[PDB]
Amino acid sequence: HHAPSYRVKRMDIAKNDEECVVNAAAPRGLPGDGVCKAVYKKWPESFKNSATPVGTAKTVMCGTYPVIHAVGPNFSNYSESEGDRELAAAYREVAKEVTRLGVNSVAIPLLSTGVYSGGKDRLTQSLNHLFTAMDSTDADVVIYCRDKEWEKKISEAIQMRT
Ligand SMILES: Nc1ncnc2c1ncn2[C@@H]1O[C@H](COP(=O)(O)OP(=O)(O)OC[C@H]2O[C@@H](O)[C@H](O)[C@@H]2O)[C@@H](O)[C@H]1O
Repeated sequence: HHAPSYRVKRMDIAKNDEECVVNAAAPRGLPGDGVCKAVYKKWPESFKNSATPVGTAKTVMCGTYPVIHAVGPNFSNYSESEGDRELAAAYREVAKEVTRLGVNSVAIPLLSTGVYSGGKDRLTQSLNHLFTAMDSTDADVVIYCRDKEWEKKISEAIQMRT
C-alpha cells in the first residue's frame, strides 16, 4: 500500500535514481542537444528503432532498463492548438507505457519546453499535461529540470496539490 509521490530535482536526468526514464525524443530517433543528448550518451542502445511519431511514446530497453522515448511537438511547426493536443497525447502514451512496464518509479522531463518550445515559456502547459496523464498512475514520478527558477515553480505546483 505504497503512497505514490511526485518530486522534482534540478539535475541531469541521465543520473536519475528511478526504474525507468522518459526521453524528450525526436520523431526520427536521432540524437539531439537537450535531454536527448544525455539519454543518448547514457543509454545509446535504446536508440535502436526508437523513431516514433509526434504525440507518441516508444519504449526501448537498454539491458533491462526501459527508455521511454516520448516525442513532443515542435511548436515552431505546430499551431498552438494542435501542438497542445500532441503534447497532451505524448504524455498519455508515457502513462500507458509506465503502467504496462509495471515499474515503481519513473524519471521524466518537461516535454516541448526546450528545443521544441518555439521560443516560449511552456513550463505550466507542459507540467499540467504531465499531471493529467500521470496522476492516475501509482508509480513514483520524479521530474528532472535544469533551471533553478523552474525547479521552484515545479515544486510549488506539486506541493499546492497536497
Ligand atoms: N539532461 C537534462 N536533464 C534534465 N532536464 C534537461 C536536460 N537537458 C535539458 N533539460 C531541460 O528539459 C526540458 C526539455 O527540453 P528538451 O530536452 O530540449 O526537449 P524538447 O523541448 O521536447 O525538444 C526535443 C528535441 O530536442 C532534442 O534534444 C530532441 O532530440 C528533440 O529533437 C527543458 O526545460 C530543458 O532545459
